[PDB]
Amino acid sequence: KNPKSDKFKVKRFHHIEFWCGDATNVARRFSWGLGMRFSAKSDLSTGNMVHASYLLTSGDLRFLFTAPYSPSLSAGEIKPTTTASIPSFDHGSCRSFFSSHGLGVRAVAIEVEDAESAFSISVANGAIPSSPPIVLNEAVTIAEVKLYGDVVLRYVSYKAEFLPGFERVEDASSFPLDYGIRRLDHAVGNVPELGPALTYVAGFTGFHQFAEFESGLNSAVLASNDEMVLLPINEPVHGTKRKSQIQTYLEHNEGAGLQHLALMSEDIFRTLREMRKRSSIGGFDFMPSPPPTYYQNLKKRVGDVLSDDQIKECEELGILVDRDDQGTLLQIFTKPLGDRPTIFIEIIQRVGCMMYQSGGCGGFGKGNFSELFKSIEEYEK
Amino acid sequence: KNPKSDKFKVKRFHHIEFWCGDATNVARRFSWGLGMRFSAKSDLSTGNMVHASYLLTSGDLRFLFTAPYSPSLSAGEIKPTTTASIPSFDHGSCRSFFSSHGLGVRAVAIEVEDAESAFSISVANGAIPSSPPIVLNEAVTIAEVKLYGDVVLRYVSYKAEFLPGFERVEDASSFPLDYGIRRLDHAVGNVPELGPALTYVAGFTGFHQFAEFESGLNSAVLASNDEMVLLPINEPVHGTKRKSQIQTYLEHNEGAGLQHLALMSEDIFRTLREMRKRSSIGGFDFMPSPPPTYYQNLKKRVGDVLSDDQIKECEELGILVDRDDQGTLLQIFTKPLGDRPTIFIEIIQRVGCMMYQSGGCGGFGKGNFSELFKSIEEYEK
Ligand SMILES: O=C1CCCC(O)=C1C(=O)c1nc(Cl)c(Cl)c(NCc2ccc(Cl)cc2)c1Cl
Ligand SMILES: O=C1CCCC(O)=C1C(=O)c1nc(Cl)c(Cl)c(NCc2ccc(Cl)cc2)c1Cl
Ligand SMILES: [Co+2]
Ligand SMILES: [Co+2]
Repeated sequence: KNPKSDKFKVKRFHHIEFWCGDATNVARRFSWGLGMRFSAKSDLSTGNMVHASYLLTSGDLRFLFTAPYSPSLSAGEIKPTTTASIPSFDHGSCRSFFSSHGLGVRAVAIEVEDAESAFSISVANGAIPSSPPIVLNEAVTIAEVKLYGDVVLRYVSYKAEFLPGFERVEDASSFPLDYGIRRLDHAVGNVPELGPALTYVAGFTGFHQFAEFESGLNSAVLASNDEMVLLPINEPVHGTKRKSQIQTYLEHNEGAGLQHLALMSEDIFRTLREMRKRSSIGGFDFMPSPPPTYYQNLKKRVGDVLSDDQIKECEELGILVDRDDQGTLLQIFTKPLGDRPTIFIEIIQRVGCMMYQSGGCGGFGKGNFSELFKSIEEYEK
Repeated sequence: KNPKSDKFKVKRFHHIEFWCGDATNVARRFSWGLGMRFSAKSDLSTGNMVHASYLLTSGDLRFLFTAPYSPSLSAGEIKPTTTASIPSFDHGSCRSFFSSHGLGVRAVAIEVEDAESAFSISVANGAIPSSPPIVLNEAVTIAEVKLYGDVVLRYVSYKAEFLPGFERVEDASSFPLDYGIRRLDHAVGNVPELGPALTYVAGFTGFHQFAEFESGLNSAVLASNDEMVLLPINEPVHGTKRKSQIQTYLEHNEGAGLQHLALMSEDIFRTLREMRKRSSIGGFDFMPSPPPTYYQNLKKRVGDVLSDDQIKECEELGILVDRDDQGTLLQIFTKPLGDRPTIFIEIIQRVGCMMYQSGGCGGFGKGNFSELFKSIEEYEK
């Protein structure tokens, strides 16, 4: 059931912003590891004395990496005279965030019709304001409200190229890497208590619960009207034999925050071949593959969607497969992106639900919790 | 003149330690950019609840990348019960260093006969103590004194594998990259005042001035007995037309610190081909090449050391060449390693002074200051 209750007009995911200690090194690592091109910058070379910000793009996916300079470079500025291109940025907030949480997502940014209206309606409906609407060069409006922990939901609206004051990167510095990633599918938060987190976010957005369908967690998914903005949230389940990985996250992250970004690929086999080639030469590692038990049982579950060749190809690459009543989900998880066992990435591809493809086709992998387990009965095999 | 006045027995450079916000992303970037292998780790997976530390090696060169975890993970420990593998590490010092200076070198580590003696003799001769000698698993002794700014000179001595509590990285995670880099040749500091810095360091080490031979700086080089540990120091020259790049460093770094690491290659042409291939796909950028004027004048200066083919090969790769009275220096500089215009890397190869090659053969490039200038008379050509 989709009541289409959005309290303001939401379009799509726009960008994800990581707060870093050194934006250059994280951005270069991510560019090589994920096959994203350097597309825009805002830094000393563009007159920004406040923060260094580098944008990576792959298809529609935009990753922004930002770090503070010495405050001394901008100590004479005030907000009316700032050279920062992102006016919500604050040196102290960014250093506090990074020392508390380590490398991670500060902003989940969605494009909206009118960022000033979205902010006003959000706060009127319970959103905790984080940064008020500011109009950038009479062209772009940006506003921020708290989402969970120290993560903000960022509204961006365009009258009519990333943000004013960002410069397009020169082609010599912009190598056209591409491993097939095309857009952000969903962004997932970990919280101590799911109920209060859902009531808060659904309260100020009007996002509705996206329907799903005893290891670690309870979750629920909030969705915009066309279900293209998807925001799952997890809480830990305590008292289990194996300690909840949500609780481990909360401990190492110093509380709630963004757990994973799921990135849609136009060809998950090519994406995984390319990413795995680079795992040990600067890119990303992947979680341990499920046993061949798992793939020996995939024929009985998705043998009508994937050929015998394509399922064995899944086993080469360690890809997981799940199915709901509308479509099929191919998915795989990286190891944590940084020092702490906190944020990681999911690569996904969805098949089915063609009308364009409707959002969330195939779900989020809930059936794989039982199936992985089942599959680990190989120790008795 | 080499008075061989070392106040304690010094062997060679041992490692360089970077203090980072996220050690994983810097280490992976550096590994790919410089062709260094992941060789050892100390982190949560090895029981270290305090800091994440990753070691990269190429030949004899050792780069260590360290970042703090949340203090909460280790809040119950005391120094007698610490799980840190580097006992000098302190969360507050590391966060303070990184917020002040950005990504950069915290420790220049040299191997000595007896780290406890080196510490005691150093401090008896004016060294400011930073971390007292500590014996690690009755096998390794480590001690630290202040060098300049917040950089420490670290003494390491071995009774008889990097440090106790570090684990060798599994071969699957350890790809054998190698672009030809083999050892640290010299490590250079920038200070506001050269005189007091030299008197201090030469005062507690007994290092002697290594002989050299109006753009930016004055410098001098301190050297151990066999001149294999080489520590140049620069100060700005004020009142010039072009602002001193040493002063720019001091401003962006929030004071004195390490300016560059010079890494010896066994084949600088191969190293530069390999590094430049990767500049735009996650590796390192290089400073702008000198004009073809410069290479059109290299035949008259080093045409007896490099063939016409090898000099044109220098012009392809942007390599600089200098010569003193003992040998020839091939050198090239990266752009800054991180967000701030502070630390960068030099790649070098030295030819001559064979007896083994004596240290500092060919100097440090002082003649290239005049020659670059001269060469930029092409705007009138
Ligand atoms: O869990 C949910 C519920 C909310 C919706 C959502 O999108 C997801 C997933 O995407 C998902 N689904 C599956 Cl089936 C598994 Cl097994 C997952 N975690 C494995 C994993 C654990 C730790 C590390 Cl460090 C890396 C990987 C994840 Cl995170
Ligand atoms: O200067 C000294 C004197 C002390 C001994 C020493 O080892 C060096 C050099 O190695 C050196 N020699 C030369 Cl000839 C040049 Cl032009 C240099 N700087 C260019 C450069 C400037 C800014 C950035 Cl960001 C990158 C590069 C350097 Cl740093
Ligand atoms: Co997911
Ligand atoms: Co040098």
